[PDB]
Amino acid sequence: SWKRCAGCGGKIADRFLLYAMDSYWHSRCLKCSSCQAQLGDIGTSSYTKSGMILCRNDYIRLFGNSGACSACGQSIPASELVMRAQGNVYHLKCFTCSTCRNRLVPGDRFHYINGSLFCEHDRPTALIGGDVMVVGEPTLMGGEFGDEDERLITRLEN
Ligand SMILES: [Zn+2]
Ligand SMILES: [Zn+2]
Ligand SMILES: [Zn+2]
Ligand SMILES: [Zn+2]
Repeated sequence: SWKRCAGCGGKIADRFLLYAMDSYWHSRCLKCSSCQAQLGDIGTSSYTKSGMILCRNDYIRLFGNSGACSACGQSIPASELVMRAQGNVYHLKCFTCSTCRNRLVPGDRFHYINGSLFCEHDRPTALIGGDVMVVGEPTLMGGEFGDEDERLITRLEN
């Protein structure tokens, strides 16, 4: 007897199919609730939460830890890369020298005084803060997240 698809209720006669969430699927029937991507082709897993079945990217977007830019105040989505300094997060284009306005990039030396950033050549001696810091590589805003909602997809031959 063929298996029935959890997405459409039809018998699955296809040579290749999917298993995920304890169910069988026509690959075309296992789709992201948000973006309609065919989960079994785009990646190796789905996420279940709040009645939805999501791709990784939409799971991050909808449920990942968003932040806010200390410079401009505006929210940052979990998917965006950010610069970090002194426990704050910044949009890449917000991560600038307060004096000359140069954008700071990984490996740069810089100074931080009360939320103000200064490049190596604008050490704010009058304000001084004297600690030289090194700009780190950007990281994702949402950071690492657990896999509690992740459900791997298995590609099967019938
Ligand atoms: Zn189906
Ligand atoms: Zn999606
Ligand atoms: Zn910003
Ligand atoms: Zn500068």
